[PDB]
Amino acid sequence: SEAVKKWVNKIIEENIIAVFAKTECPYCIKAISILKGYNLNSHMHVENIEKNPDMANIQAYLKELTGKSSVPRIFINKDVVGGCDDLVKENDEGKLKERLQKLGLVN
Repeated sequence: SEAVKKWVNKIIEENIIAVFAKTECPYCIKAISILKGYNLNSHMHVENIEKNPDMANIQAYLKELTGKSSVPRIFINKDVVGGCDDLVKENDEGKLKERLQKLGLVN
């Protein structure tokens, strides 16, 4: 499906911080909260891909893009961050703040 791929791409392209999530997903909630803590709300989009008729197609495309089909799946300026554990590693080791600084998102 070119349609599914185009839709996912539009989400990743239009929004500097793009998070694909699902309903009642503790690590999605954790990842999103960490990102919102950097006041990134204005440049964040969260898509619940479980509430979508094409969830499997979306997860498969996310796996083609990132290596995993699980949510959360996180992109920053089209770069793959990965899941919540990846985000926590980057955050703890200073990499996340580095990304955000290069994007003018944090001073």
